[PDB]
Amino acid sequence: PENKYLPELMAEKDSLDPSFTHAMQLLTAEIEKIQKG
Amino acid sequence: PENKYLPELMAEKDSLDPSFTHAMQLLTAEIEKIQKG
Repeated sequence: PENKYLPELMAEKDSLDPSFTHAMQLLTAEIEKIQKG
Repeated sequence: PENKYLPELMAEKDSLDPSFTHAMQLLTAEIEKIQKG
């Protein structure tokens, strides 16, 4: 569910190491999609 | 570019900590998309 999935993404996102560019990018994008709806 | 982007994904994927379920899932999915074409 998106409502719980969103904070999950932000938590993984903000905890994930920046050395993983694509992993960080994909987390960023998915959050954008939920944020925009 | 997909040709270089794919090994990047696999490297981040296989180096990323499994505690990041969604980060790991999104890396997995993107690889599938390039793999399938």
